[PDB]
Amino acid sequence: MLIEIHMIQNHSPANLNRDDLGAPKTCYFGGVLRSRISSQCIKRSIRTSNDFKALLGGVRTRRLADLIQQEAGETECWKKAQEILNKCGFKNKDDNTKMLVFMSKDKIKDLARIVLDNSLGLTEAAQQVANVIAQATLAPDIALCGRMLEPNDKDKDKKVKWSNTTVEAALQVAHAISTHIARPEIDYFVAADDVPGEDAGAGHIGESMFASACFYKYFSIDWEQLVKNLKGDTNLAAHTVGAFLLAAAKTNPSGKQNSFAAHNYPDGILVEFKNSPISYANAFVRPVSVVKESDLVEQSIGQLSNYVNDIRLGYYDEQSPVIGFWFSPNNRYPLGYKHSKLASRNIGNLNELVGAVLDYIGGFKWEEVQKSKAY
Amino acid sequence: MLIEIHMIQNHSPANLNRDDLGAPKTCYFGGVLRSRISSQCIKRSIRTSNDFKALLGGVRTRRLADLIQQEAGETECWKKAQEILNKCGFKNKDDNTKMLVFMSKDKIKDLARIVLDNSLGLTEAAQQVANVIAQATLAPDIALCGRMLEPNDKDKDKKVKWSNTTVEAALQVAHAISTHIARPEIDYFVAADDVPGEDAGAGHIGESMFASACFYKYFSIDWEQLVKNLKGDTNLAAHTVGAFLLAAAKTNPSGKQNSFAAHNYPDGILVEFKNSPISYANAFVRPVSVVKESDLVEQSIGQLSNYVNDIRLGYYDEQSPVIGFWFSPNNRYPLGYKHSKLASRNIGNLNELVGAVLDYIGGFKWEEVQKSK
Amino acid sequence: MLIEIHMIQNHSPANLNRDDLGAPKTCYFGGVLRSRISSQCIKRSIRTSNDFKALLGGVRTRRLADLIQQEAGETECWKKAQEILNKCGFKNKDDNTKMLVFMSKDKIKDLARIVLDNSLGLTEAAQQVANVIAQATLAPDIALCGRMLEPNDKDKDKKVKWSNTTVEAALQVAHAISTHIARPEIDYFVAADDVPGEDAGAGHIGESMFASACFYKYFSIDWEQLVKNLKGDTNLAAHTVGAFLLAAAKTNPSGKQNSFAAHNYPDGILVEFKNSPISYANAFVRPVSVVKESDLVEQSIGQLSNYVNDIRLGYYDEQSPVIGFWFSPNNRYPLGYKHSKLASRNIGNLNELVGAVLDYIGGFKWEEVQKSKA
Repeated sequence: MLIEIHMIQNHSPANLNRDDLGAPKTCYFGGVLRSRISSQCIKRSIRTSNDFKALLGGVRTRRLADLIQQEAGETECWKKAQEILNKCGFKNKDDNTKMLVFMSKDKIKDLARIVLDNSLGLTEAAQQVANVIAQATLAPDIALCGRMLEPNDKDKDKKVKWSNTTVEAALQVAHAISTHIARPEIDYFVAADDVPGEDAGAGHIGESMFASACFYKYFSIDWEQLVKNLKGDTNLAAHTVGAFLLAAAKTNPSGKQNSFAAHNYPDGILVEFKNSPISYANAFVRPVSVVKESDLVEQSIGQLSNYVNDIRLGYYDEQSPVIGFWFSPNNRYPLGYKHSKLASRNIGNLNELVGAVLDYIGGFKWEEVQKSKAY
Repeated sequence: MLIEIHMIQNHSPANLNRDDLGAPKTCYFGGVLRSRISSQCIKRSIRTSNDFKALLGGVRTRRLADLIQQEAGETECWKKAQEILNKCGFKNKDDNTKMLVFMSKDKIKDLARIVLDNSLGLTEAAQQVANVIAQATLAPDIALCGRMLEPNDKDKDKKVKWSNTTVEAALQVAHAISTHIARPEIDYFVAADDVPGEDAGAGHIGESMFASACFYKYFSIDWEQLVKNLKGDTNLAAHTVGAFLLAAAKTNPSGKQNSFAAHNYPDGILVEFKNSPISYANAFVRPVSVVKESDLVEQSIGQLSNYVNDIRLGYYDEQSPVIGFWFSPNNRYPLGYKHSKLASRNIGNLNELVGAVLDYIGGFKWEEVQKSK
Repeated sequence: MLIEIHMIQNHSPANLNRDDLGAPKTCYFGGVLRSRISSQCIKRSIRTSNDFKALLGGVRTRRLADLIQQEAGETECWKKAQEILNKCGFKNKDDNTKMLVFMSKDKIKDLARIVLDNSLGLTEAAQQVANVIAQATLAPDIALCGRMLEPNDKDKDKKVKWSNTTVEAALQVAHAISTHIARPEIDYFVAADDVPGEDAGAGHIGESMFASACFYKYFSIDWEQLVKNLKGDTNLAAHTVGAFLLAAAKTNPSGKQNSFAAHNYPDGILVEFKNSPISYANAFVRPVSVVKESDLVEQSIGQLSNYVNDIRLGYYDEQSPVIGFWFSPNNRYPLGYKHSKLASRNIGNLNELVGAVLDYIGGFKWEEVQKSKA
């Protein structure tokens, strides 16, 4: 079973993502220039969100020695921990490791205990550290995003063997493309010096780039793989799915948001359950041209509805029907009026939609999955 | 909890913001052109306003040497202060330090004056100046707009180390976007020679471009972040929030106002407190078209009311009810013609709105927070 | 502090302002078309007015050489003056100077003396002219409308220095916007040749444009900034404020007034003082529609009064009260007709209005301010 989240959301003039030169990210979809928000940016925004705070635990750092020292307390051993990691296969540059390590935060205590003892030697300590690190995949974010870890074989102890360090990713996120011709705008700014002086000019002259676009975002969650990655913790998987839905609905990339407060909520969310992943990005091969008698978001939702109906009637007509839930805020933008039956339900509340998804998944109340907390 | 201010404001034909070409700033929202005011323009108008004057601590200058020069001694500006600033990592070019330095106005300034004037030897005054600059952080405007500063490492000596200079901004300001399609108009002007000492000419002929629009404004002040940035001074943070709320309404951008006076106060302000920021800019993804039986402001407020009601009943109804206050001048424009009590209170005065906002902040009255600074 | 002037004027069918194509100026306010009179036209109408002639101590010119020659006398200093200006930072590549020097003061005799002084070098004479451009520091129109010139860098070698020239004007004038939907109309006219011919007779075919509108104007004078720009002299500032009020009350643009005489006077003037500028243009976001039992002027004034009441009751601060004077000819349109008095006092004649403004602003009177002849 796959959980497919299709989102149509319009943003205020902003620069959520940019490259080295500072311009908003762009893509060429359908032969025309579009506005792009990278999947990594949406993944980080969802991961570092209030709705996903409880299901954290995965830390991706090159400064593992600092964490080991902080957990161990006032016992020094930072240099010896760094050397243990060095023998394990993580060379340092100056003070941090040369490569990032993804690991559960609950095993920092195990690493600190393993480092702190004096009975263990150096090869044994490195082997134990590697064993602990490779087995720390219980965090929900590690389950969703995955992990790969290739230690430096050349700069590693000969008598240190690594177990399997990769975890399958249960979440697939596509780059957020725009539904129309994305035109960029240049903002001419100036920095003013408060001190009058004698120049009577400006502190700095520069060029800022921003763009506003209606974005189509696609998410895919593998329920069986998410359950397997958590070792059968079905309740934790349901909590992860619900909090992921709430986050993806309720948080935005934090890029230049102090000057571009683009905090717009999605105008329509389609949640569909199927055994194969289907992306409705081809609904917007034609860039949406705004007409006077309609609205850009309404036109995008109508095109999406037409493509969804075409896909349902031409690809998913079997003995197994596809059940999908359509969410709009207070049913502001429904699906196409020509069908009015594409979605199984038309929910007007985000919490109700989350509850419906959880109930359909395996039968799950939001309260009884939020109730799993440590205190 | 976040203090967010939504404003509907209609402006007279004016040029509040323009680019290097002189054209009023614009943007494409909803696929259609919109008149735009940059966020930094509103931020500086608030920062350089009379309601924010009591909390204006901070320079953001490239002439720190001139500020330190203000002592009686006049043999420490051109050589001494310039050398110490260069050794701190601030390159010099034409009696200015190239890049801006945001820093507290009075106290860290006279500390840097004391550091620069004799004693403590040489090659170490750069350390003291860097330490005082990187640690000030105590300013309502720095607490709101943030600070971010990396000195150039090529000129600075390797014996000087810089602490954390960046601070996290507690204020988010969105660009003001028109609720309708932009209508940029060209004004044709001439400049007339007073004395006819030659043939019957005119003088200078030019091009003036202006526009009139109804703007939707968005603000967001993080209360916990603002308190943290001010070293836990809750009274100073409350004063900052109240003064910002007053300024966002009572001051306008200071562009071509000598010829385009657009001193129109907003006809609708919506202040709601919430733990997550939501911007009601999608209320105007469909541009507002004026009908004969209404005006632009009322239609914009009605669309905003519809979007706000949709957000409230479509994103959270139980648990937190999202306390929100709606303000119009003498209740001139109600938030929609539907059933009332959509907002917690309807306030017809800006001072009572500030009082209610500060009361919800934790009960600090507007009278006694002015003594914080 | 700030002196705010709001007036409502109904104009007879005319073309007071026009663009390069001949059409009357228009603006899109509130989503609907409006008739517009540009702020610079109002500023010149006030500046070049009979009432504002005792303070016309300013001249904006490019032919400063002609003024220097006239002041000097029969002595020929035109070529020398143009050379001095060219090395001062006013280039001249043809028979026309491309810069509007707005010194405008009475200190042109000083410049003439510099040019005719046959004892100093041309570079230092240019420096003396340059550093006497800046210190005009006089004339009320400089204070109301400032300067910005900063010569050129393609000339004016670095051996010649310059001082600050900006004035930071103390007057803000808004564009006059109609309180209703603009109604642009077309006039059909011909040349009407004198001598008869065999045919009917038609000299030339053309189209003329005009409109009639009720205009709301906005003025704002910063008292402290106006005094600072004049380096004290509160009497001169009071005279300037009074003359500006009188001129704005009785002056109109001279655009096409020979054939479209529209010398109408305001139906009501609201003079109100506070510390921050307030514009009542949003009173007319909804255009004024014609009602059978009413007229355009009275409906416009009623809408203005409603918006002013809403603003006063919506932005009231106890420590800084906002008061104001309402004037209408012999109280033709009462502001507070029903039950209350929105304005502090209703004034029937303009002279007592200007007297109230003067004796509130500094306690001055309209009589003894005229003695400041120079």
